[PDB]
Amino acid sequence: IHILAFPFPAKGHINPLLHLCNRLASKGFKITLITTVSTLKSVKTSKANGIDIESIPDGIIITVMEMNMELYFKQFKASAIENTTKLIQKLKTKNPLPKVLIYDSSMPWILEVAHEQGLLGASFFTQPCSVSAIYYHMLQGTIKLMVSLPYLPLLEIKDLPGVQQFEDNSEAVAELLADQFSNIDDVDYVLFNTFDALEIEVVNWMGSKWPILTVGPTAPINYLFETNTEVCMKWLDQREIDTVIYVSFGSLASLTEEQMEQVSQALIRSNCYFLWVVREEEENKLPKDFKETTSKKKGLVINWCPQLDVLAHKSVACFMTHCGWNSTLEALCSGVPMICMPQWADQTTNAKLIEHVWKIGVGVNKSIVKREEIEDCIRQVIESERGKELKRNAIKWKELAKEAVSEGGSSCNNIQEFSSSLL
Ligand SMILES: C[C@]12CC[C@H](O)C[C@H]1CC[C@@H]1[C@@H]2CC[C@]2(C)[C@@H](c3ccc(=O)oc3)CC[C@]12O
Ligand SMILES: O=c1ccn([C@@H]2O[C@H](COP(=O)(O)OP(=O)(O)O)[C@@H](O)[C@H]2O)c(=O)[nH]1
Repeated sequence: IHILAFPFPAKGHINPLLHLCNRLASKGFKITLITTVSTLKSVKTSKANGIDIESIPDGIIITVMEMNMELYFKQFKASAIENTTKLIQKLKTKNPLPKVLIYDSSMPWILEVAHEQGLLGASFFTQPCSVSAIYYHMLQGTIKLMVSLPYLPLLEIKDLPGVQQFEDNSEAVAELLADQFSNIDDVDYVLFNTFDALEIEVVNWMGSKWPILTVGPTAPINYLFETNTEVCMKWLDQREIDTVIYVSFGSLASLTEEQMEQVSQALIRSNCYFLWVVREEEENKLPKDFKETTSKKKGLVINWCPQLDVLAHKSVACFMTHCGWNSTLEALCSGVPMICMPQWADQTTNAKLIEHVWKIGVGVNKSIVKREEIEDCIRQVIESERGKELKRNAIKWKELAKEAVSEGGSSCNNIQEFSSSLL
């Protein structure tokens, strides 16, 4: 059985779908991963995973979409429709023939391409059910971007997904999030990268509307991009248990030079070891001599790391994160408590769930997040009794996540059900 997979062209969408693809390949499915030219330029390792990679034109890549998201997302959609159609037509000249297309839930219009080509369509949601619920209510018109929503904790305005941050892209971004539910009744399979025990009531409510399959964490060939694995893991192996602050703001968020200074000073004025992912295009905003000298005694500043392996390392005491869903889920499944510094979109909501529902992190308070506030949060997690509580809570969630992906677990059962439906 041949499965096609089409993530949105950004690492937080590619990676969870790649991990699901690796699970399905291990069950005997053939996988073809559809990437844009722009994504493929960053791909450095792919031989080992045995997945075919097929590229399509960019169609307009994230840096160009930011210049005008309303126009360029629509251009990206039109090219993706045309070019995935042409690619599927070519794949139909080869055995085994494609049978199903798993596509990012942010591109619901790919369902039409799947069905026009005689394929089953599976929408893959890369955000938890709790946050996806908000997008559904936005589409229904129940909410527009104190707030009560069914089966969610009471929210402050700042806990709703952040679209105002995008300024002239705000309305375009809000419409694309709500559009994820625009054809959900016509989808053949609805997949969520979450596990039931993490959000029992909202999953149960969602399941009362559509048959959904919770298949997360899809994370366990694990990386496509340069991760600097050797340098990162040898440095971590030099650290004692529970001593390293891991710091990352993900693949897209960028902090101003002013904000980077406060982070840098806060890490230095703490006396903790730290591994800080500062992407290559963001390095020039670090303080003058930070990467080359002042970070050398206690820090490793790196442009990308093997995040799953880092979070699994016993040296890591806590994760200062922007609260993207992959980073949130990977930390929870690793048992790593968090310092929440959300930037925009669903990160604000994830931070509220981390702090107040799952209780595995603390949130920073904006004044810019000043260095004293970051230092206080580090102290809360590394030293305080509250931090020991957050760690115990994280280990409890790690155990439930391990339950979910092991035989008899909810996510294992759902991946088996999806696989058997295809057979
Ligand atoms: C506007 C945006 C700001 C951050 C970066 O500079 C890139 C800009 C353009 C792209 C835009 C991001 C915002 C998050 C996305 C909607 C996010 C997304 C996409 C689909 C979806 O359903 O949910 C989130 C991925 C990246 C994103 O599409
Ligand atoms: O140094 C890094 C930083 C991040 N990641 C991965 O990049 C993704 C980040 O996704 P997330 O949802 O947390 O945030 P986004 O980048 O979409 O804002 C996740 O798969 C992380 O594991 C990584 O492999 N190495």
